[PDB]
Amino acid sequence: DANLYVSGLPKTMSQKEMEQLFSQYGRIITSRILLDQATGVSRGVGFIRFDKRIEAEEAIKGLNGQKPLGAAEPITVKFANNPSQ
Repeated sequence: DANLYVSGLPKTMSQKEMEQLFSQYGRIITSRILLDQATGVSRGVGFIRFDKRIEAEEAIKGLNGQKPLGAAEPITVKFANNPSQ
């Protein structure tokens, strides 16, 4: 599977806003930003499932930003270990 896990996103991170950012890297399959504050929890992260793992790898490099000790403010699009993989 070629899923993605970009955490440390701003509140302006929209689901489709994340789909156009990774869509330009390669036709994405299913994308969405995990961040809720009413019926779940405020995640702030955003996953991205590319069709091929090479599309999520080459992109994870052209998008990933950085993450200091307080990893949470900056961006970090790293493969999602996925708790069900």
